[PDB]
Amino acid sequence: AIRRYYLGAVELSWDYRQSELLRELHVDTRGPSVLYKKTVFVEFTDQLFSVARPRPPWMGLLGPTIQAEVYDTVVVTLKNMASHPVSLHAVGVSFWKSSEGAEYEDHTSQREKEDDKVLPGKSQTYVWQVLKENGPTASDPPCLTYSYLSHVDLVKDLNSGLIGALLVCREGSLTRERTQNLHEFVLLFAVFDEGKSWHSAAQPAMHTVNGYVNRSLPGLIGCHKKSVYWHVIGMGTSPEVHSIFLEGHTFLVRHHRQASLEISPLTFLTAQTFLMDLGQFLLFCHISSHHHGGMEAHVRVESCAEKHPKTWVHYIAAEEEDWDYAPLVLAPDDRSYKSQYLNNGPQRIGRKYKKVRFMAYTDETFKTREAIQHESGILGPLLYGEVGDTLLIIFKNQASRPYNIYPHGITDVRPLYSRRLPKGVKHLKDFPILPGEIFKYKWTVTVEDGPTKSDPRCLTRYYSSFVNMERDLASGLIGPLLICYKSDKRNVILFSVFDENRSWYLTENIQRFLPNPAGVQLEDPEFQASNIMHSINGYVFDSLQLSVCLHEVAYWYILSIGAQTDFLSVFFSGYTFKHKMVYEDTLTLFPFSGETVFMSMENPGLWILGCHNSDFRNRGMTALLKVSSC
Amino acid sequence: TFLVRHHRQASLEISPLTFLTAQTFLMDLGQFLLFCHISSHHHGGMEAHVRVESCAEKHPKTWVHYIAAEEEDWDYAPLVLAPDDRSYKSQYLNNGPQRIGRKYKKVRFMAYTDETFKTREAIQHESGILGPLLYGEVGDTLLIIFKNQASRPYNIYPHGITDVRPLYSRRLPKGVKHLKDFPILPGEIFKYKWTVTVEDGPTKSDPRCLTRYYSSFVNMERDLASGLIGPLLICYKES
Ligand SMILES: *[C@@H]1O[C@H](CO)[C@@H](O[C@@H]2O[C@H](CO)[C@@H](O[C@@H]3O[C@H](CO[C@H]4O[C@H](CO)[C@@H](O)[C@H](O)[C@@H]4O)[C@@H](O)[C@H](O[C@H]4O[C@H](CO)[C@@H](O)[C@H](O)[C@@H]4O)[C@@H]3O)[C@H](O)[C@H]2NC(C)=O)[C@H](O)[C@H]1NC(C)=O
Ligand SMILES: *[C@@H]1O[C@H](CO)[C@@H](O[C@@H]2O[C@H](CO)[C@@H](O[C@@H]3O[C@H](CO[C@H]4O[C@H](CO)[C@@H](O)[C@H](O)[C@@H]4O)[C@@H](O)[C@H](O[C@H]4O[C@H](CO)[C@@H](O)[C@H](O)[C@@H]4O)[C@@H]3O)[C@H](O)[C@H]2NC(C)=O)[C@H](O)[C@H]1NC(C)=O
Ligand SMILES: [Ca+2]
Ligand SMILES: [Zn+2]
Ligand SMILES: [Zn+2]
Repeated sequence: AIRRYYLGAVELSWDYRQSELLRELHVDTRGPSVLYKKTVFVEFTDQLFSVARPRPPWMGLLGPTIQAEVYDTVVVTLKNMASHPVSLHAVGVSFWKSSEGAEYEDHTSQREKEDDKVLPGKSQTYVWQVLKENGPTASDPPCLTYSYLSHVDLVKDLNSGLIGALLVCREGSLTRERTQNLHEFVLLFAVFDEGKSWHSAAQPAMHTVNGYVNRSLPGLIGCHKKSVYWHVIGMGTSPEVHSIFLEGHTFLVRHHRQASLEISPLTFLTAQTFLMDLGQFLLFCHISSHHHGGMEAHVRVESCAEKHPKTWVHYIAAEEEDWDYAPLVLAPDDRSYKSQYLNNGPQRIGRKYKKVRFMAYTDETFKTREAIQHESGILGPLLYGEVGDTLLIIFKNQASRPYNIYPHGITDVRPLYSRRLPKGVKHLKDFPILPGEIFKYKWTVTVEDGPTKSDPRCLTRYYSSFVNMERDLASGLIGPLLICYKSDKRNVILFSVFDENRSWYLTENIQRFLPNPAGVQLEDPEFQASNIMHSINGYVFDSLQLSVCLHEVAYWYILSIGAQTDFLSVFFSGYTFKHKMVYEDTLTLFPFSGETVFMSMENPGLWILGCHNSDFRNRGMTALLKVSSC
Repeated sequence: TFLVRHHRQASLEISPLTFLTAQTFLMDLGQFLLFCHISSHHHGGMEAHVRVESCAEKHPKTWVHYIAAEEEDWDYAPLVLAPDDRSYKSQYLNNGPQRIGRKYKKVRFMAYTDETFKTREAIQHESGILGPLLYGEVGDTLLIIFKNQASRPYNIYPHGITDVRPLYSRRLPKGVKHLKDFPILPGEIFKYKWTVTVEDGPTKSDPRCLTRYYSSFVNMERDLASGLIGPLLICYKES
């Protein structure tokens, strides 16, 4: 029907960590530091605006979360009690330009510019219509995730805290079904720039979930063997992206099995997550800045009241190896780029570096390697398993440091004979394997691990070493893993900036490749530039070269995994490929996320496999792909 | 499981002034019923909860069995050994005014050869009534393709193995707290993955194999009484 909401821009002091500075956002009737001045949306219950409704602890600075279903009119009343002017712009629903809330040259009456910018002390009704075409489209979820926000100075209004959730829903908002069994929650992945808010206009970038930083944020509880539905809003006033993982868990956005959850300002998702594991799981942003960290927040699950598989055996070894990214085929020059990065210089390792990597072997002897195929370059062996199959990973460490082999995207991994982790260890992916030793891993592919009838027949995933995620990956430990449903040359591409300055072996390479190992400046910022190899599979600059038969109708499992922090927009110079049931011609990949694009080779030149993000291209990140007939 | 003296024990056998030090090890978060299991539900105050909680700081075979719950006429005494009778024998095994006697119709577990359940694997005299011998060393997996074929909804679940999920999925079909009490219907088939882990197996100090059993659990009492029972060994690696 009709829906009345009373909001009110309230100024508050906020430290991003203590849910107790929320109580000040209540209302009348009648250390340790940091603390910033902010302003938020608070509900009220009267039009007198003397009755607050309490801020739920888990919402943080989020606004009161207005809901209406289709055909409902929404009446909302701002009251600007903040130092500054505010507004109330809705995304997702109909207005009339006086219940809009942004000012521009719209050739409208001066009272149709009261919505546009309300003033301190003042107040303003708004009227939003949920039209018949405002709603779910059937193939969407029962509710759509949107947002109101103050809209007089978008940079300041967002960074000050004026945002809240807004859910247009089908008919049957009120239907009721699973009383807090199926939990909905609002997750506002947002970067509040406390330096670019109405306050002090040298300050800091807060990377928050609902306004909390470091694993604060009470209240994210979920009933055990049931689903939880996240309503997702990204937010910021600069670009920035976030990869949002949940430990032990995959999401379900559209009707796809998302494992990454890829977000940017004003991304609006409804993701579903089935919970089948008691305990605590970390919801966090995987971008290697930890400046993009701080977006961490615990998620407790608790228990509330009321054609026959194959087993794949693998003998993988972490073993060290001279490796060069320009495999003595790249003719150099003397100017720069491919000469600073490659080309053994006086203060430059050049192009040959000591790496460690996963390698296949035929039996437990580890005394004969296996096939190779040089297309899949630095990569470890290719690991496959349809839903229902087990993977037996007999892993020997033949290198110096302790290393590891853990799957990303398999959930049910444990040692082969017992479910009991060893020694003092709390989780296998922390449990290091000392040089010389074997460990036997069992990777069990369940159904919630893989394709959903609506996404590919093979989800592209990686494995790697986790005793030191970042540096082990740098050092060369990475491998493709496919997780299919129920046949090809195979085709795996991995865009990997290999930050050799993190490589455990940089110390060895420094000695074994500079002529001045004695006198080396480890912080010459182009010396370290000389060691970021912007690599496709193994090789920088067109050293990689794919040969596919003309007409060979392919299948490309691509991944962006490496020192990267920016999303890689990625192309095949000549072709289009079939992605998520449509064709595209750019495939965007956030860090640590792989996609499967199905391609048919038919026009027949020699093209260029490359990113799109120019300043990566000019530092190597380029393959070749020649097609011709046969 | 309980570890006592140095043996994996499933129950604690106790009685007036019995004294033990048993230790157990907690891999699954949750709440589990500690309880005395004697058929006489009076024995049924001995029931306490234990909550477990996070705190602070050669190659293993896969065995495949096609098993059917299915009804048959069961004979308790198919061997002509009657005469001896100034001693009870008559009462339990004669027909007339109000004795079924000795041929009761029961339902058993019965091993078949494939998903078709149209042909039976090898029976064997001596184990009569009890379902097929289900072996499994530490590390192995048992695929229990189960098909019903009876006149009540039954089920098959092993006491002995911790890790018994459905095959393929790890999540249970309906508002099902537990695969143990979830029933199987018309002649539906369910496919289970029993995985024998170390903490199910013997302990150096006890035998190569240790003796367990499976049964329908939709109603433990009357199902087992109808005859849904069969043996499960759990053993160690390297007539
Ligand atoms: C959630 O957790 C993360 C990660 O731990 C925190 O991120 C840290 O951010 C702080 C800065 O905000 C850093 O750690 C601390 O930095 C302070 C110094 O850095 C700033 O300090 C002055 C303050 O005037 C600024 O002008 C200057 O430009 C710097 O930016 C210190 O106050 C801290 O104390 C240390 O300083 C000296 C050591 O010589 C001693 O007095 C102390 O012994 C102590 O060591 C500390 O260094 C750092 O950037 C981040 N930490 C890490 C590990 O990366 C978030 O702040 C946190 N969220 C909270 C707290 O809400
Ligand atoms: C823990 O467990 C359960 C709860 O889950 C409870 O068990 C039953 O509790 C009910 C009461 O809530 C009992 O029912 C009544 O018991 C009365 C006491 O007699 C008992 O004591 C003798 C002692 O030898 C037993 O042999 C006997 O069988 C009884 O168990 C009876 O007087 C009641 O009889 C009914 O029928 C007669 C016959 O016509 C009527 O005249 C009566 O008016 C009445 O209607 C009734 O049976 C039940 O017996 C309990 N079960 C058992 C197995 O004991 C526990 O109470 C609970 N709490 C504890 C143990 O503290
Ligand atoms: Ca307007
Ligand atoms: Zn981030
Ligand atoms: Zn008892």
